[PDB]
Amino acid sequence: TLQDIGVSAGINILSAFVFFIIFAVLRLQPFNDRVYFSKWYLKGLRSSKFLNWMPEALKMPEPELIDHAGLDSVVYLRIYWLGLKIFTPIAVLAWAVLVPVNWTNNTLEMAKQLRNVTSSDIDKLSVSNIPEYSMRFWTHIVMAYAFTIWTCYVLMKEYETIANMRLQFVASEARRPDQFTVLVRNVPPDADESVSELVEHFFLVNHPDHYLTHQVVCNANKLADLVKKKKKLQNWLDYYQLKYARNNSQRIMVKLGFLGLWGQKVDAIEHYIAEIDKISKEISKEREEVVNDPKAIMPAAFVSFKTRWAAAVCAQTQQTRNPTQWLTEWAPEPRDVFWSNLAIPYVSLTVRRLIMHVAFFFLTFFFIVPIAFVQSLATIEGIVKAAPFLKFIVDDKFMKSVIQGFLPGIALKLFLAFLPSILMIMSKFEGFTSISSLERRAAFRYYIFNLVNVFLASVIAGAAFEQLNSFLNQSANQIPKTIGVAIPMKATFFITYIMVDGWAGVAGEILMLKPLIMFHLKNAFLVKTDKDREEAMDPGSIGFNTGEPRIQLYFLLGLVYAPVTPMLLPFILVFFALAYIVYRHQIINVYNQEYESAAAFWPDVHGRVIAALVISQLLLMGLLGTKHAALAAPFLIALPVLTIGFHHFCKGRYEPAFIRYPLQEAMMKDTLETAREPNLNLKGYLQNAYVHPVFK
Amino acid sequence: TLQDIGVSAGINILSAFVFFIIFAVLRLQPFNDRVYFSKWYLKGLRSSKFLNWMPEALKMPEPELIDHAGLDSVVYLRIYWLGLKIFTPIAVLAWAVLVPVNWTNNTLEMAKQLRNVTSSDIDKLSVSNIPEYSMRFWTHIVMAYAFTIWTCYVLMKEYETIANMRLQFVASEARRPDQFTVLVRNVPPDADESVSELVEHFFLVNHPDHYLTHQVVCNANKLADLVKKKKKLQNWLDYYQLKYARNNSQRIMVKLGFLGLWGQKVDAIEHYIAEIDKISKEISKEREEVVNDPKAIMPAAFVSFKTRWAAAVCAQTQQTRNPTQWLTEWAPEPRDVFWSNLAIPYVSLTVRRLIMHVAFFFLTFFFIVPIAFVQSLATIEGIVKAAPFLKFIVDDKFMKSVIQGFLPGIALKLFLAFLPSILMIMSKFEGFTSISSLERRAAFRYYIFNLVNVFLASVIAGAAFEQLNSFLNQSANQIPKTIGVAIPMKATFFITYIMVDGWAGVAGEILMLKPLIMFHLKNAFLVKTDKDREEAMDPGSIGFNTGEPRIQLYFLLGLVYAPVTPMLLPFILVFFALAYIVYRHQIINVYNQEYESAAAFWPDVHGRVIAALVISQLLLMGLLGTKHAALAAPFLIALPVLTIGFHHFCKGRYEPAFIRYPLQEAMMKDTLETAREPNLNLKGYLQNAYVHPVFK
Repeated sequence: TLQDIGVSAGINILSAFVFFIIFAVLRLQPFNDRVYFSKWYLKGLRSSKFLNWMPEALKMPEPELIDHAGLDSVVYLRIYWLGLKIFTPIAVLAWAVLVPVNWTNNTLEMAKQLRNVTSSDIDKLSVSNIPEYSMRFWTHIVMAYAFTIWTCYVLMKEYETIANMRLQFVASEARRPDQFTVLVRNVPPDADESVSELVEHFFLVNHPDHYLTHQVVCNANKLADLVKKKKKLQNWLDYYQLKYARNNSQRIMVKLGFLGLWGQKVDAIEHYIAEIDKISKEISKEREEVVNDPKAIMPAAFVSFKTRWAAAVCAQTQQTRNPTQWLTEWAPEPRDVFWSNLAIPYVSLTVRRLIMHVAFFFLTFFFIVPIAFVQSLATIEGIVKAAPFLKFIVDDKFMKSVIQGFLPGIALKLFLAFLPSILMIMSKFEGFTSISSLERRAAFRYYIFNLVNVFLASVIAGAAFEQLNSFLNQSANQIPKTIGVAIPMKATFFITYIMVDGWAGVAGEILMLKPLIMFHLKNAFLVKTDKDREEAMDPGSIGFNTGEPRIQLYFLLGLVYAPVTPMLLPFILVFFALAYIVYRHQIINVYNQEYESAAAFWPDVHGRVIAALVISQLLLMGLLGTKHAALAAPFLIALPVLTIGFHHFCKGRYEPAFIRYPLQEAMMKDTLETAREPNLNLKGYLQNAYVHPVFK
Repeated sequence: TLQDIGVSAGINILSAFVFFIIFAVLRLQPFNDRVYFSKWYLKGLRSSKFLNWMPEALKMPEPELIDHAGLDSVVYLRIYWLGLKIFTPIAVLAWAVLVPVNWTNNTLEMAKQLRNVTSSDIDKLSVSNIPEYSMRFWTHIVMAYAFTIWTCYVLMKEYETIANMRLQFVASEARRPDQFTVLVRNVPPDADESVSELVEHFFLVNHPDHYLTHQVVCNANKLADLVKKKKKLQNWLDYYQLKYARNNSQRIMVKLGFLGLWGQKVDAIEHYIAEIDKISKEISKEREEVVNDPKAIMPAAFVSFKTRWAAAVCAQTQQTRNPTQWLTEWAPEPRDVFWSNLAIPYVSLTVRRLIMHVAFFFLTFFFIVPIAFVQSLATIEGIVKAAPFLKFIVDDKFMKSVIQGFLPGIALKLFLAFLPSILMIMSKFEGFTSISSLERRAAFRYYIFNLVNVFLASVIAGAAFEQLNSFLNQSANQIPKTIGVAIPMKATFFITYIMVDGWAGVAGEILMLKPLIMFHLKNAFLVKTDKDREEAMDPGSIGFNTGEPRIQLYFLLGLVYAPVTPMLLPFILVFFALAYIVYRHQIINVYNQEYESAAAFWPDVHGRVIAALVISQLLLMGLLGTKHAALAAPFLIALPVLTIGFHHFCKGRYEPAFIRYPLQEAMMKDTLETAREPNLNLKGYLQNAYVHPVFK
């Protein structure tokens, strides 16, 4: 009810203020400049009331921000702004029109008098309030068309602006050695010639006058694992030496701290010294073997040309008679390629794709179960017909509203908090050879997941657990009506879920608890010997993976509920306006960027918004049609066609700026480079990149 | 009924035998060698019981046929063979299984006793015969899966074989000047530089070391029209001079032979002599003006490179920042480009696309009307409840069956006989700049048209006009059952339609009446002066436009009715086995080929067969579901997913051989050419092509 939303708003605003106060206090501390200003030491420009950080984070213009942080960060900020642009006028129009319309009714009370268990006043501002009638449903349909038109226009304008930004950025970039290089990965085996000889012959004969050099990928996964283990064991050793120096009384370091009660054979500094020497010997032996092994060379290569023109030509064109051989794609940066998945033969790729599709389905089901549970939480208020657990409900009227709002949101947030990592593991199990593609794949998976589970499963479970009494004894001809009327109650639930997750999670994100705590532990109980802890800044990326599917889900909710129940929108607007400021400040100060794709993900964002638009229209059509309307279905079937047509137009006219490289731009860039730097030696600058850093 | 099919079979087999006898008699005549052996004078290898032409037309192997006729002709023959491969085992299995199953029933007679107006025994071998039950519907579903699996396997194998044929053919071709040339058509205007200067600068700077020459298209449509009119008027003049020489008695040649009763001012040889001189003067003046006009040069060009490698690179890659500027596509042959549509600015292209989509919709409706009429023909046998026109029905029992079979087929064939030309006009109104693309677009339009109109409209109209009595007085809950049961009656109609159209039309096609009659009139009443009537051989192409959508419709029917009513199939098999022989003979002897696309249309054929497969499965699902079945819908919803998945696999793995040119093949071809012909002068051989032949 409205009181539930009000108390949840009060508690979450208090939580946000507390978070901001804590953040200000921590930021003023001088021994924390190392953490809250990470992209000032990594960039190398620094060494060492309470809302004032908000207006000043808005001072740096985008022209300077693009050079400061990158392009992906600025395009992410533009997603947050796109939310405001789409939804503020839809919010204004939908409120000022539908709120007068849905309020003016009296017959629902008699309809709710029979056995309905709906709320009192929060559903009054929704479609379910009114019965079937001409003028009002006509206004709803007109509003649906207007909402789609405005959303599509804004998507078109923003998609043009992002295309211009990408094309202007790429053409004035640095000289990263990913512009001259493509990743040829299916090199067919041959008996009398090795991989390197085949790549040399093929790319010297069938692509001549422009081939400079090539590097073949090596399966050094074992060496990388050994190096990682040695590093971790050195961390343990250094921590234990610090422990010994702090308390030089006893060397008791028994390892009884793992499962199975194991950990005998007391494990002082000597054991790690011996283990470090052993692992170093094994590392040296393995490095020698892998350098001197033929089977360690996978069928793939990193071929580099003399001009970006030739590289674009080789990347955009099929290379041989067989479309599953000599596959060429734009090579990622050296600091981008996910080296661990370059050892996957190009059959296990599809095998793993199928396997992890199956895994995703099973995950979807096994998390439907907790969606059912969380909807059986405090939204269970209507179940009181049986009343076998009235004990906690009857304890108080106040906290019952407090539980009613807060607990479902926290339960769902905690339940899905560790899902982004599961999806990242799933994404990099099937192999993508670039952190950028891994992040985009995981974002797509998390979008599918939260769409299905969160939206559909939460709506279905909430209907089945609230209107349960209203169809327990009824017939099969009443189920559709219940499904039609159930949506606004899940609207009042999504109000609290958005409130908690969006507002509180964003405030917590700016507070930056995890990196701060990790830095202090790694600073106190770890090395603390010299100025060589600059590796302790690990602020991570913007986290496209964890952050973009969330805003896509918020787009989906805001579009679905804008005509159906235009009270969801103001909370969405507040979330966008707050997340934009917070994430802009974090882009400016914290948050290094691991990879630079130059806004290559915006096709995915636009496609997801279009899909959310189509879903919104289809549910509106189903709702109105189930609501005993006649002309609703003929009208709301044109919109899922006009939207697909407009998306196809945008695809055809603006997506090429994102998915393929114009040759004229390549030649212009090459000409400018050659004119400015005449004595540049490409081969020297270019041969030693792509060498799988463990080989150094 | 079965008697209707039998009498139609008798009459159509007699018609086919009569056609074949006439064809043999005409072929033995020596003054017709000029027509029945056209691709022996055009190829330049000739100068000057009754079924024996069938086995001998099967003697030439495909390796020699590909060099003889081309590749498109051989791939068309392979479509006819693909029909046999898909449908013979489906026919055998469906008969030997379902015919025992659907025959064994007794309860339909009581069901048909109430008021049903279905036939006696021809629907007994169909789905509608049996009521809802487990084992039989289970067998039908198993057969649906088996049919789809076999069809998909055969499509995959054939699509691989055609890809290999195309790749082997292209890589051993002649030196047509379409391998070195692409068609750049959106050259942006500039004030101080003409089109040719812009093309020179852009393709010399942004695509250098490989640019040879270029030709800009000129808007010489007016000159072409004048030349065509002059040629036609010369034909009239020559005919009238022959008339005067045959009868040198009076020069009366009054032109009273057109509409409006006009044609005074008697019009002897002198008037055409004066008109010919006038049109020649106007032609010369227009040629001078168009050569000396700046506005006659459209923004497009035919740019030609030095190696096929560079041309493939330029054709397969986006050329500039703006994806609607400098569009590059593989240039067609000089004897392929439809010169009349090279004067369309690249905005009117989409405008015309929309306009002719509207025209296609209106044509579809205005031919639904004659579909309703033709179904209100002899299949009207059930309407006798009202009996206001029993006069022709009661005239005889024999001819009533004869009309019952024959007349619907002839009516539908005559009604749609002039539709291919309407669709060709529609296709070339929107502009495609190549006879090949025009033919493929018209074939696609004719597929959509005959699918919608013929299949759906004929089925709906036949249901509404036959089972009319069975739902005139019934309620709205009986309509779905009538729709479910109506299909096999349209099966017995499609039996006769296929019989007439396929068998009789193919026999008539081999008879070659129209070209023969045109040749004799053009030989007798026209020039007959010297050996310069070799232009009188106009055998036309294989007519992909008119012939491929027909077989696509036959695929659709054969797949839809194979599980539903497995009596349609044998007639389809006979049609395929006959059309293959006839069209193979015609490929060998008659039928020059205007354009050589090297089997570039097979993606369209495969896509159409997949669409027909999906339609077959969806109608089976709807039929069984309407037929009071429980587990039918869950099973027949997986097939429209497995088919799309398999089609996507074939797309991804075999379509590149058809839609883009591998660079290694280009370089190999260039190397072989350079090694064999070292002194070749490309510029001389290549600059004068693409000059819009009227300029000569």
